Amino acid sequence: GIGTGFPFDPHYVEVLGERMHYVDVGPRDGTPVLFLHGNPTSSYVWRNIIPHVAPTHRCIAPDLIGMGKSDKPDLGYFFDDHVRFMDAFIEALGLEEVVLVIHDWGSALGFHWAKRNPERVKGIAFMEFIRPIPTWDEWPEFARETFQAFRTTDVGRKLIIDQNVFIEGTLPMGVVRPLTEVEMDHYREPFLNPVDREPLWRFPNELPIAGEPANIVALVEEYMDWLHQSPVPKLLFWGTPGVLIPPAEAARLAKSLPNCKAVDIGPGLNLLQEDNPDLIGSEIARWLSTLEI
Ligand SMILES: [Cl-]
Repeated sequence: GIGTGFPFDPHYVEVLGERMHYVDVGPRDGTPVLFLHGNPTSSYVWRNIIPHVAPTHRCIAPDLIGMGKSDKPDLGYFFDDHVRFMDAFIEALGLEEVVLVIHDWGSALGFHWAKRNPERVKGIAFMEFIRPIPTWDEWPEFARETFQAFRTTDVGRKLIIDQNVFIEGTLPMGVVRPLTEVEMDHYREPFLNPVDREPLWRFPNELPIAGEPANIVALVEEYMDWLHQSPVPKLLFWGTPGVLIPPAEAARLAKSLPNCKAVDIGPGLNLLQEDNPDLIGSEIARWLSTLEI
């Protein structure tokens, strides 16, 4: 049974006038491993991966501003807002060198930070990550109509904010196995107050699809170009059929990105951590040792 509990003491740090919650376990010395979640999750999504890494490495898993147990100010929650809070979170923890383990919008944060701080990144493990989607054809057919509807103001906000469809519908449809009721309640908990669902709606409207929004496309293109030229060790997890990363794209990146190891997790959609956490956690732990310190 994939574990449903969240046995991590809460930690908080002041970041630009707000508090961010984070997991912090494992030994204090050595290179820390920074786990970055995306939409509509929290550090909860890493709960069954962290235990594989924490014996040998510090594990830091923040909740993005507006999400999880972090503070939820009255922001637009643009990607830019997440960048500012995460930059300040990393500095507030005094993090020097890090290994990144990143997913969905957390991977946009992680790659963008790595591009700007390349000397401080000792490895990146990533999965179902944000890349430019050049045409709506390159978005999975089964979720095309709904994400197109999410990317409207009136219909999209009614779906995501008023009716909480990204939590109640999109999130379970991002996992091959059924999420249990205990798991759904952990994911529901940050968003019981409808006004707090703003990040859940802004995030899909930030996705770089068919050239829009132009500012996000540009940013993502820039860090994908950095990633293609960087020698940083890379570990890419992928599933079948995937959502953001179909198997063919994973196979292409395994050869185009330098020093990149790709791992097939089996059946998977977006939240690969919920379908095969033991493989993801085991492989991260073993790969960390191959980085050799
Ligand atoms: Cl999204």
